[PDB]
Amino acid sequence: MGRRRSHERRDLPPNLYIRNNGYYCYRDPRTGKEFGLGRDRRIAITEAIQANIELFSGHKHKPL
DNA sequence: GCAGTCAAAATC
DNA sequence: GATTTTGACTGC
Repeated sequence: MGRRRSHERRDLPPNLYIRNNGYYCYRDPRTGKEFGLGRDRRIAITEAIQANIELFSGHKHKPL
């Protein structure tokens, strides 16, 4: 794709990126657009991580 | 200089 | 069309 991995995304969860103004944002998988989360790193990241838990509700596939 | 959203490019 | 992460843009 255009951007696979970045330095800021190294500390961010999936569906969450940081802008140039130090503001984080959550991208929706329905359209790819997003909204401002928070200017804190552990805050915006923690928020996107929770949503990822629900988004990951489906994963168990007969693991061993 | 913050606050909040959509486009850019490249892939499958 | 989907995705994935960064860039640009507007308003005060």
